[PDB]
Amino acid sequence: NPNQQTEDEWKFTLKNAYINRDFDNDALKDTGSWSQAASLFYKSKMHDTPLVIADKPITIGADASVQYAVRLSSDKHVADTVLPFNKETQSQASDYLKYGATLKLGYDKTLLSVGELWLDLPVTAVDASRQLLTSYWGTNLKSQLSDQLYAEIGRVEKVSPRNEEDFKKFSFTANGITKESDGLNYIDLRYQFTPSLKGEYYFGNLEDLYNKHYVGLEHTWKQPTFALTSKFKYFNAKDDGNTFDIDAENIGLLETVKVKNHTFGLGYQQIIGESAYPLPDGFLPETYFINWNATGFFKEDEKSYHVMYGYDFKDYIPGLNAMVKYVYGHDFKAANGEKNHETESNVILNYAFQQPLLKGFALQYIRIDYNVKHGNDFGEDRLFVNYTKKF
Ligand SMILES: CCCCCCCCOCCOCCOCCOCCO
Ligand SMILES: [Ca+2]
Ligand SMILES: [Ca+2]
Repeated sequence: NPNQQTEDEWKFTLKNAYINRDFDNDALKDTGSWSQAASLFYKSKMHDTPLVIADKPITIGADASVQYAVRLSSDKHVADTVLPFNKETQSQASDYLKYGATLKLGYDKTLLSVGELWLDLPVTAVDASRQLLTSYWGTNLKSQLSDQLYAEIGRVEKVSPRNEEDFKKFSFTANGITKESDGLNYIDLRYQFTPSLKGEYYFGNLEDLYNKHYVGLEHTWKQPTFALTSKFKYFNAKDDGNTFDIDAENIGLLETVKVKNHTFGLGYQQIIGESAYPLPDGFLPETYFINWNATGFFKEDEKSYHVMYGYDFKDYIPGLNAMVKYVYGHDFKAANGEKNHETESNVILNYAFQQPLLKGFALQYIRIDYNVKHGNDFGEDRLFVNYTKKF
């Protein structure tokens, strides 16, 4: 619950990150970097003030963060989407620094936060896919209004993307023209219908860009020998006032089964309307899609078919797991108006080291292969050496 932290929590991390996107076509330029980062995250316990109102204290705390990465590879003079890029000089940054702080005020099962926010929502999610992590600046209010109903409202004025140093306004870009928003006003509601069924409704008013509705329902069927996870997801995006002609729905179904150490998933997604499904500038991923991945399958009219196989190797090699995903998308058009289709495969290998000497170290390798009938084919490698210590 939201006003419930009794102890300070610190997190120290290290990340050595190699990302390489290689276009099949020789005419295009390969992107990426090699970087080393160090970071520290602090979250205070909630402290009892001397004001008690109906047997509950008013509470105060604070949070703060700092993240720092150095580029190690040589300058490719093209954007990678990992580290900042100076577009004028055409230079990848040689290093970048993020920091933030947050004021907290709590009462009973409510927590008001002002400053840096780590959001885990539609539009504003966790983005840990590259080097440093996206955060947000604004005010929000969270409450466990009952055993079954959780609510949260907020106004988010600024975003600091994963590859940038500063907090800036949200924006949307089309046809090489950029417009900014004064803010995102949102509500998110999470209802536990039964032990096996829950739902989420979200509404986001991204001022002067677009308004977004999301309904998510998730059911978990537990059996003696397997567990089946069913998800239905509905998104609706429409422009706020005018400027863009955003007109899109994204409907999705995912079914995932865990048996002993195996995982198998199938999904389907469809985009409907007169536009592609929109994402804000600055690579903000939509993590509540059934399968957020490298390319997204969110193009206008696009239907996609998703398959997933996973093995957790704890019985042969502890700390090792692997996951393979394959998506095919069709019924969208290229820019020339020609019928298009595309595929994306992912391979994800995780190894957490088990020797006590090496506690908190892990390795991760990610392989992406994208292909498209009209467009640019590529292969991407991502290799991470991670260290995490929690105290
Ligand atoms: C196959 C395409 C269907 C599209 C229709 C959308 C609705 C899907 O909602 C899934 C909800 O399933 C929950 C079933 O209720 C069981 C309640 O819990 C059982 C024991 O507590
Ligand atoms: Ca190449
Ligand atoms: Ca191609």
